[PDB]
Amino acid sequence: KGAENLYFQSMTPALLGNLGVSLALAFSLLGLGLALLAYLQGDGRFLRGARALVFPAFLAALAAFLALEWALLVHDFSLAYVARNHSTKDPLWVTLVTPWAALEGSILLWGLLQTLYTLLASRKPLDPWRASLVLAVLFGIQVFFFGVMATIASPFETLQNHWMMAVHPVLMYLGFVGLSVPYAYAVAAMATRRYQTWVEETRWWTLIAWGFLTAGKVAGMWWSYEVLGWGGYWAWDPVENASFIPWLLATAFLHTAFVQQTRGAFKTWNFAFVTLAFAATLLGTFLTRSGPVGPAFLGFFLFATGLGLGLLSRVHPLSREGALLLGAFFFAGWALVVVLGTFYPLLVEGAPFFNQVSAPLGAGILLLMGVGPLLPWRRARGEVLRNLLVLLLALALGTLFGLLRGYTLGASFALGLFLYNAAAIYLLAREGVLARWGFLANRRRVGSLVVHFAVALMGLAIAFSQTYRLESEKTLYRGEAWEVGGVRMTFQGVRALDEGRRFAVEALLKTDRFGEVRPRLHFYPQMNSPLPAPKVIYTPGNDYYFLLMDFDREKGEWASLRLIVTPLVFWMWVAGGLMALGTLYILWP
Ligand SMILES: CCCCCCCCCCCCCCCCCCCC(=O)O[C@H](COC(=O)CCCCCCCCCCCCCC)COP(=O)(O)OCCN
Ligand SMILES: CCCCCCCCCCCCCCCCCCCC(=O)O[C@H](COC(=O)CCCCCCCCCCCCCC)COP(=O)(O)OCCN
Ligand SMILES: CCCCCCCCCCCCCCCCCCCC(=O)O[C@H](COC(=O)CCCCCCCCCCCCCC)COP(=O)(O)OCCN
Ligand SMILES: CCCCCCCCCCCCCCCCCCCC(=O)O[C@H](COC(=O)CCCCCCCCCCCCCC)COP(=O)(O)OCCN
Ligand code: HEM
Ligand SMILES: CCCCCCCCCCCCO[C@@H]1O[C@H](CO)[C@@H](O[C@H]2O[C@H](CO)[C@@H](O)[C@H](O)[C@H]2O)[C@H](O)[C@H]1O
Ligand SMILES: CCCCCCCCCCCCO[C@@H]1O[C@H](CO)[C@@H](O[C@H]2O[C@H](CO)[C@@H](O)[C@H](O)[C@H]2O)[C@H](O)[C@H]1O
Repeated sequence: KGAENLYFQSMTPALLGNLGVSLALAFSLLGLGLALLAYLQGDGRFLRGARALVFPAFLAALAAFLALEWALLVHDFSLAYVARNHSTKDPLWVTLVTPWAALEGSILLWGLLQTLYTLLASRKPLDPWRASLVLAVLFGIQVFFFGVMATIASPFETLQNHWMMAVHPVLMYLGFVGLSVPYAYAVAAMATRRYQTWVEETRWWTLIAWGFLTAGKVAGMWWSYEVLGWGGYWAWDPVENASFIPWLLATAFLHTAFVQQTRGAFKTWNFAFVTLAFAATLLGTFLTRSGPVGPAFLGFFLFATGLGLGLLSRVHPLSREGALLLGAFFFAGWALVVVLGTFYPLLVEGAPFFNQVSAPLGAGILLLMGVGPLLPWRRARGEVLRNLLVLLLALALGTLFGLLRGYTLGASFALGLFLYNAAAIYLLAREGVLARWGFLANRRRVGSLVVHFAVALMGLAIAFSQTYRLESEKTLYRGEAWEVGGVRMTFQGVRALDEGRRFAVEALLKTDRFGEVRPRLHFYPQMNSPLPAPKVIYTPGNDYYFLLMDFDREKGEWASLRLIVTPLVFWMWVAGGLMALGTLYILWP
């Protein structure tokens, strides 16, 4: 005897993914080390090395993600993540969106999109001092994700019915990694002492990151109204408005970046806003719609904010700059009030607060958005071209045009604000196209105008739906109450339908002539979760309107109903569509 008998360890998805996250951690660790030596002692052979490791770090990250997709497709049940997330396992589209379903797979997809964005920024045309430092901080973020994926929270150990629970996560993860690369440049810029050049080289990641943020927030609104179906587009609970804080700051930052992009002004506020917006997007992406991983993310957040504002610490009035800076102050003040209100029950040792703070601040940004671009750059005082009458005229028109109907001073003043805003969009377009010719060539101005108008339409829609909504909860056998809000319904039974994993039950209703005839709102005894009854609502859109139909409890042989009535919520989503087809127009169609 005495001749050894070797075996392989057979190549699982498990050890492919383990070599994936470990090899990615190794590549990103030595990328952070070679980038830091490249800044400190100034040698070119280390800025070559950190730029050499961007492609292998992303490749090992892709190996780990494709190992998780591999395991989810081959129906290996030995790993903990797949055995706990193939308790919703069968269809093809949900097996490909299970690799970010719970926590560990989602931080794998998060670190993957980080590595992809670092790869796409690694071919930078950037001078080597802050090239070494952007690689240092971006490899640090990758090292945090794969460290927090490797020592804690590993995917490779041993629920619903809608697709937006797939695509609302990635929309923010993309958004975060977009706001990664300006922040990197900023923490580079304040250390490389070149304070203006950083934001005009990084501008498209800032716009695209904010576009992914705005599509995420509007998509979460639509999904919470129509598919999660608790009769509302917005929640002020500490999970939901925590994805409202980053979107606010990434908006203020977008406007300040544009100012210095065109003027070299507020580089101080730009550094502040990209640091605050980036760490905000971190803590918003960690705590979206869903132990000791929270401590690691809290330490990472503290590190990010402390680093950016520490390096900023070591380093006109009535104009378009003043209007944009006051608007960015309004955005930052709004995020400040939402954070200061969220922790105001925490730090002592509701929805009326947030609504009553949001309506004046929303009125202020909807006013400033109209008045700002109609101002010239760096003016002393508003004495010459006071065009502000006709805007005020439109403003005044809308208020009386609403006040001479039912509309309360909130709703009628919001009508005045939208009419003032469409007036400003026309005044901007008229004073733009008068140069004579295709104004559509100037993609920033015309796409921004479409985007500005789209928010204008949402301010009207939100104030009209917030003011004018009625809910009624009834219980009908073949009727108890029939007319609510313009159409009379009646009860016609329950059906049972089996489509799968969930059994569905029905309330079939009836309406006359052009009232929506025979509708069918839904309910699930959904077997997978602790036998709960969640609803999915049915809703007719109308020419002025949206009508939401709810089940509440379907009882044993008689059932209940809820019907809520809101105005202009469909026009809120046509405004969301207008924002999508405008921010795409800032890019190339
Ligand atoms: C010019 C600017 C350039 C700057 C670029 C540099 C960037 C560097 C990268 C930044 C990363 C920041 C990471 C800070 C987070 C640390 C937070 C610690 C978390 C923690 O202690 O968790 C506890 C222990 O868990 C545990 O059991 C241990 C968990 C440890 C997780 C750590 C994850 C590793 C992340 C990699 C960090 C980077 C390393 C540096 C190369 C909780 O549990 P408990 O004990 O309280 O339970 C209670 C029972 N009593
Ligand atoms: C319903 C599902 C929802 C899924 C949403 C998917 C989003 C659609 C993606 C469309 C684009 C995909 C194909 C185009 C490939 C383009 C890659 C290069 C992009 C690029 O070069 O842009 C740089 C910026 O990068 C950037 O700003 C970031 C580029 C990243 C593109 C978006 C990545 C999406 C990844 C999602 C994968 C899952 C989809 C699988 C079906 C330019 O910068 P610059 O240097 O020129 O600026 C200089 C300033 N002076
Ligand atoms: C699946 C759901 C996703 C919905 C998206 C709907 C539209 C899908 C297709 C988008 C195609 C847009 C054009 C893609 C071109 C990719 C090729 C790269 C070309 C390139 O590098 O040019 C850049 C354009 O930005 C870019 O690279 C554009 C990247 C494309 C992603 C942009 C979408 C994010 C914003 C819209 C939000 C809606 C998302 C809804 C989920 C920079 O320009 P430059 O070099 O000329 O700069 C200097 C001037 N000074
Ligand atoms: C200088 C030369 C002289 C010119 C003259 C100067 C005149 C200045 C005029 C400017 C005055 C600004 C006044 C703004 C008041 C807010 C009106 C809208 C409020 C509203 O929505 O209706 C409320 C009820 O809505 C509700 O119950 C829930 C509302 C939820 C908040 C609404 C969110 C709106 C956000 C809009 C989004 C904008 C786009 C964001 C990107 C009314 O109820 P109330 O009377 O009880 O209120 C009392 C709070 N103290
Ligand atoms: C605080 C009030 C606001 C003011 C004064 C304002 C002003 C401006 C200005 C001057 C521009 C440059 C193009 C132009 O001159 O039209 C611009 C661009 C833009 N704005 Fe606004 N804005 C405001 C609020 C908002 C809001 C609420 C949104 C969100 C819908 C928004 C989204 C955008 C976008 C996406 C661009 C294009 C930026 C680019 O990629 O170049 N702004 N804004
Ligand atoms: C482009 C992005 C811009 C986004 C702008 C949005 C900022 C302002 C947010 C306004 C919306 C807040 O609206 C919020 O809606 C929810 C859900 O409908 C309301 O919640 C409501 O739901 C229940 C449902 O039973 C009702 O019985 C109850 O009377 C009421 O509280 C909140 O009380 C209100 O605060
Ligand atoms: C010198 C003053 C200058 C300001 C000019 C104001 C113009 C005058 C506008 C008054 C017209 C509004 O008239 C009003 O209309 C509708 C029609 O049913 C009803 O509507 C009323 O209901 C609600 C009840 O909460 C009020 O909040 C609302 O503001 C009001 O419009 C009132 O019964 C009637 O008083």
